[PDB]
Amino acid sequence: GHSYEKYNNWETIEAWTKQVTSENPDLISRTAIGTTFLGNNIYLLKVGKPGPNKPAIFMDCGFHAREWISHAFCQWFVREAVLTYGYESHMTEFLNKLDFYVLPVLNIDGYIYTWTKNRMWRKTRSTNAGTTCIGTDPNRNFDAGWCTTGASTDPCDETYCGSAAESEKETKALADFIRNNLSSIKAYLTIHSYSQMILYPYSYDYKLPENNAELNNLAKAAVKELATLYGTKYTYGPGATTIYPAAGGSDDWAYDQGIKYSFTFELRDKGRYGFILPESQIQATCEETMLAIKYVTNYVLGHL
Ligand SMILES: CC(C)[C@H](NS(=O)(=O)CCc1ccccc1)P(=O)(O)C[C@H](C(=O)O)c1cccc(CN)c1
Ligand SMILES: [Zn+2]
Repeated sequence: GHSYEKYNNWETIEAWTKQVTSENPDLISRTAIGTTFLGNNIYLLKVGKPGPNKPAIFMDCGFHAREWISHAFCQWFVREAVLTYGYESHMTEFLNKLDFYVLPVLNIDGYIYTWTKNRMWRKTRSTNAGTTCIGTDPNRNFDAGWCTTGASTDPCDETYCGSAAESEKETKALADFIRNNLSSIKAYLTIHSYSQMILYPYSYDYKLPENNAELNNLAKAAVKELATLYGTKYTYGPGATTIYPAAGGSDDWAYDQGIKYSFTFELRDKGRYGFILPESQIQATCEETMLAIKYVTNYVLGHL
């Protein structure tokens, strides 16, 4: 049984992806872009008014298994899109002019693991050689200054960068989809928790992005928009200095491919509850995050 105000297990999220597609068959289509190490289907939703060669915004949730408010947000976002499309000017224009690619859970194997054995698991669940330790950090597994800084070469560590860039089937699947659609994808948004930040490149080096000016200004505006609702305070900036260095991230990789609007969101809270954010806070967190996402969508649309 699914709720937008509770955390749902994978079986339920998987059924939800099929359910929401069947109820909105002319607004939403569903695809599997690959399978996890354990063989689960990695689903991607395409949301928008059907039309030839539209630009798109790409958003994923659930890179990291324990960051449950991330998964909850992609679901919240899709419902908001559907509920307001057709009679809210902004969202109606949004889905008229572009598509959203929503990947509700990337790291499905880990998510199941956090529901069944260890709530605090982070990584994938693939096997490693030379050690009994399991898993690779998906946000260390992309071809962006891979394993050069901010990652561990130790497979027992939480930031293990993997056997090689895109060693993980999940990261390969995501990377492969985006490569094929680099033409249409105009923005990349990846949702994490916690610590209340908006990050943009770079994380694999203290080097600043070409349009560092444009991105810093957009993030500043986004966090101001988000705080309007509940006063929630976000910080923002290039990844390496705003949080810490972390090579192999999907946002840096997205930006180096030609996606000049690439952001990582870190949602509530700032550590009081951390990854175990109370379900009573799901709605508030999602509502305010929507304001930032919509602000970014409006901008990308305008400068498209
Ligand atoms: C709480 C939140 C800040 C997460 N950090 S974490 O779970 O403590 C990372 C694991 C860890 C734990 C202890 C010591 C070293 C690493 P995150 O996992 O969502 C941060 C994210 C990452 O580490 O992949 C991150 C950090 C820096 C830059 C970017 C943008 N690519 C993204
Ligand atoms: Zn994370």
